[PDB]
Amino acid sequence: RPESELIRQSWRVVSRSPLEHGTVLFARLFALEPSLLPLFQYNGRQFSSPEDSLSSPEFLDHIRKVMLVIDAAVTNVEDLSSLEEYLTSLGRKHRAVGVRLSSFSTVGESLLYMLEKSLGPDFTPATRTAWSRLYGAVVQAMSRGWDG
Ligand code: HEM
Repeated sequence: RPESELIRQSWRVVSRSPLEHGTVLFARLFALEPSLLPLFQYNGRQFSSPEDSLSSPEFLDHIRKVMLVIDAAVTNVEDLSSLEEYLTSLGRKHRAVGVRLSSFSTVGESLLYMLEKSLGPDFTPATRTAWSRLYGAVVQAMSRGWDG
């Protein structure tokens, strides 16, 4: 594909400092949907403010986990059906922790925001479109974990 290379090339810049970049993604995420903050429950406690999450080693570990699943999608960009069962089960996990499937649309916007801000003029509309397709396929797979 042409899109496959556009994804690989755009990811390279970001994939080298995944915590820095996933930090932008999650900052944006809570700026858009602060009601996601309480779903990150470590040691029984609730983060009061978005900046509280950034001091949590467990939260930051989660950023790294997210960037690793995205990296798996990129690796597998030419065929994502091989991640389907992994992703379905990832979906069920998130259903279990209280995430509503609709919140994954905000996550997608947050990803696109992060890529836009890292790539600047290199985030062409074809790059956006390609990422939107890839993320969309990921969430389709995950959505099976919420009962189809
Ligand atoms: C609204 C967005 C999200 C919320 C509120 C959320 C919350 C959580 C929570 C509470 C856990 C369990 C605690 C932990 O391991 O940190 C978890 C695990 C995880 N999340 Fe997320 N998450 C979100 C989005 C994502 C996305 C977009 C990905 C990947 C693309 C992701 C990947 C993971 C992985 C890999 C784990 C470990 C799952 C396991 O135990 O096997 N999460 N998430």
